[PDB]
Amino acid sequence: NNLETYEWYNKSISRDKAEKLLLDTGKEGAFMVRDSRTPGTYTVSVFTKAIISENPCIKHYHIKETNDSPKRYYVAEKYVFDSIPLLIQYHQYNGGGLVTRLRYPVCG
Repeated sequence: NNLETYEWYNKSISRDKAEKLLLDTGKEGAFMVRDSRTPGTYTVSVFTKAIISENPCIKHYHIKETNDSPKRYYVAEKYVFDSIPLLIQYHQYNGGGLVTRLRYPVCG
């Protein structure tokens, strides 16, 4: 379930690389993900060209897990899903409440 198939998912990735890798794209709301640990939560690298100080903008959103039914993973005590793709899917549309949610998943 490494979602190693989502334009946004990035395995073995690090918060440091996803920014650089995401920055390479230059998308507004670029979205990426990186596996972590714990209950099995995944990381989400979201970046959107916009940072007078240091642009573009790349944020790392981790998918928290909450033994639900399924409502397990989530990033903001907002909406917890049974997987990053879904959790990403909802962030790819719903519009979450971050830089710009899954505006555009980015993978390296």
